Amino acid sequence: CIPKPGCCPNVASVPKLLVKGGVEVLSVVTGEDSITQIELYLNPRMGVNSPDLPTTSNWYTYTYDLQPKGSSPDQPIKENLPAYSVARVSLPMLNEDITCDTLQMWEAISVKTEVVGISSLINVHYWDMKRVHDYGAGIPVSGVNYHMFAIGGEPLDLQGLVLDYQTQYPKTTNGGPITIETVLGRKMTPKNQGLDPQAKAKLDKDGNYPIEVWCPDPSKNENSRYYGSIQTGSQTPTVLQFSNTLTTVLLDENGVGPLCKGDGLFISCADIVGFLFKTSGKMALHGLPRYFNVTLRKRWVKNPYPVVNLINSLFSNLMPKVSGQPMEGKDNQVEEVRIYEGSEQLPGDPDIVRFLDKFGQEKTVYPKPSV
Amino acid sequence: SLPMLNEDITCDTLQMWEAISVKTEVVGISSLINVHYWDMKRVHDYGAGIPVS
Ligand SMILES: [Ca+2]
Repeated sequence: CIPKPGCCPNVASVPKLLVKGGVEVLSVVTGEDSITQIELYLNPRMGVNSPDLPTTSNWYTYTYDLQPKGSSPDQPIKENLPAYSVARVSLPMLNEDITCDTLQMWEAISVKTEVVGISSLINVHYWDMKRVHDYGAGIPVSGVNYHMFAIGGEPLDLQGLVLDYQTQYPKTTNGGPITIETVLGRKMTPKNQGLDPQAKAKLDKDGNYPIEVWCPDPSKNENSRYYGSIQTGSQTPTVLQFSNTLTTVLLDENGVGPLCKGDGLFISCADIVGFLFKTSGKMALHGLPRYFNVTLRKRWVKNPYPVVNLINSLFSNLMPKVSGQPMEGKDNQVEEVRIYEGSEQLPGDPDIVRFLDKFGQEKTVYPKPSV
Repeated sequence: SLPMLNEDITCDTLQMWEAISVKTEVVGISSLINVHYWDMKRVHDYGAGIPVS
């Protein structure tokens, strides 16, 4: 049975849609040629990081009043330290063909993102906004801007750089920001005003890595694609555009995107929109969330680490350790180690010494007077 | 704890222990006819105790 091709009109071939729903849907088993899109969002984290707090949630997506202290040193509080936002999406397991030593992982192709809530900035009538002049309207949200987002299969690799090492950031006490002092274990040295390779940290928590001190390390982030922007000014205007047609491609120069290690999609973003000028003259930053529509596909890969080496490397650590006399390292208790293979004609010197050159070829040592 | 079993990685299969049938019984049921325990409440005067119920 089949319909008449002439009697029946033809239509286009759009990609077939299997399912549309929430997070509980990713569990669906899909073929090797399937494609996944995830629409999600991240609220900003700028010191006031929770609306559930009964006392101080009036300033969610805001900071407390920013002021220079006036006397060294500086002691800023967490509520004045806006930090990056981050989240992880757990992806389902996939097949593997151990016979060919190849498995398959998720990769990201494209992300469709846009800053949400831009329309809310035209509110020039917040009851405490500083009038630009007498009998006038409010000073629109403007000034400093910082925008970045990062997509990768690993947590984003960061770099530490602070405008002044004299500042003393709050200590990490089971909560609170994490600063270079927390990573190194020492007070910040004036090297940190420049680039210090010692000051590096993976982005592991939300709202705990302030933007003032951390910046994306360009060296290590090879498995992540991050984009940035900034403008600094007293009351310079903020400009933003938005649409749902602009998409961004994440493939590299070699044709691969970020590979989700641990079947986890790592996302990080941060968007400052400007100041909130108050009648008191006091000032405070502000932010607003970000929209993400990451597209994912299935890519086959070859296991780089052969399983056998992992097995022994695993149980050895699990097996009870053995604290014997040192047999490796600086104080090894080993004197000679010889290695034989095959038969050769008898050489003259029985005290001969041979080794392998830096190029892997066989070499015979010519004896020399040891000083 | 049951012992380990064989496996076949090439065919991606292995062995697992399957419980197919179980025979059960309650032990000590006969012990319930003891109506003579030195502190059992008599069912009536000059009578016997109240069986476990
Ligand atoms: Ca590198």
